[PDB]
Amino acid sequence: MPAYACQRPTPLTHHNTGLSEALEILAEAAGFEGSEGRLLTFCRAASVLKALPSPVTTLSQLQGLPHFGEHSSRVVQELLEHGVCEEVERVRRSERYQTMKLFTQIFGVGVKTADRWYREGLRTLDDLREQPQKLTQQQKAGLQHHQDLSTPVLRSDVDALQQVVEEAVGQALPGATVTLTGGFRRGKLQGHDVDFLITHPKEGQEAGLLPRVMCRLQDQGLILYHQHAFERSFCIFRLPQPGSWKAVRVDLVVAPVSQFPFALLGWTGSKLFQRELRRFSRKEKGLWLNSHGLFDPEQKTFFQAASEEDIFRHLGLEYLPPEQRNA
DNA sequence: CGGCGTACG
DNA sequence: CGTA
DNA sequence: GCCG
Ligand SMILES: Nc1ncnc2c1ncn2[C@H]1C[C@H](O)[C@@H](COP(=O)(O)NP(=O)(O)OP(=O)(O)O)O1
Ligand SMILES: [Cl-]
Ligand SMILES: [Cl-]
Ligand SMILES: [Mg+2]
Ligand SMILES: [Mg+2]
Ligand code: NA
Repeated sequence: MPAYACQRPTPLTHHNTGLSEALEILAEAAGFEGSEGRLLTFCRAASVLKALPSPVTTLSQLQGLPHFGEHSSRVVQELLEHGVCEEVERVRRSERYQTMKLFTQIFGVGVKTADRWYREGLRTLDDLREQPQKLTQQQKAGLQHHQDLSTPVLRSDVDALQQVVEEAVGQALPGATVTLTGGFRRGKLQGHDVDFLITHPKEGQEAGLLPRVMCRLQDQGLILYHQHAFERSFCIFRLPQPGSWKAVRVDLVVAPVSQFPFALLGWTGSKLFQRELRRFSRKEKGLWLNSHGLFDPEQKTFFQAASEEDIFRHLGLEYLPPEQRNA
């Protein structure tokens, strides 16, 4: 088992679901406390189990696995022995965990805002609604739409949204294309949002595109919320439903075609897969990776890529299709 | 011990 | 600060 | 919390 998640296939469904979910509770709780190092270790240990070919049944099967030391091994041991890990269950029922989870789930609220509200004594969404002077416009929209945004987006919803986006994109710039990214491209059947990447085959023609797209979607009455020159848009869309509609989060990103492979790779995720890939690039290969390119800081040159396959090759990694990037 | 991804709105 |  |  290699030490970086980008060195191994990770399928969406696997053989250690309960164990990985427990470790991910501890990771999440570490994040709520600002302990990014412990969050990473617990996330990485969970991802190792996702990559295994069969269930862990005995503690000895953790020997030699990367990111399993005393703490993660004890969590697994308790689950194998008793079906429950007391530390995990204490986190789950804690007022701190439940409230930080509730607040950070709001669009416009991160850990730092949630923690301040927590320290001020706030505990429920209605506590927040009562004191709207303390809310940004973004947070007001996130709170108004919270119930709909808590409902999974279905793969069956995505095709209708993509057609609507393509219509607006085609008027804004004929020839421009829309690619489905994020978790749906990794094979997820549900999501928290829909992520789309937009480009044009003629380098430079995509400049200034996203404002043109957004004002056309707004004119069609489809935009319940957006922040408005820009290249990323974090929107709330009106999605038709039988006899009604529901609010859905949609992310739009524009990239020039020269950067499209890097943007596709970055926006297809998973989040941990990309952090691990960028960590691998820099620490193992001395190259700096982001959603725009891959930089050699010694030659001061950028690596041209025409495909995701090119990028894996330039990093010395076996290619992984999106379905195997579910770290 | 230092390091832990890297951007844009 | 928020967001991907 | 774990790796190197
Ligand atoms: N902090 C981060 N660092 C690096 N890449 C990140 C990132 N956050 C997101 N990405 C990249 C990788 C992510 O896969 C992609 C989309 O971000 P989401 O839409 O927040 N997450 P997904 O679509 O995977 O699942 P779902 O929406 O169902 O929760 O952007
Ligand atoms: Cl930490
Ligand atoms: Cl980036
Ligand atoms: Mg998504
Ligand atoms: Mg998104
Ligand atoms: Na949030």
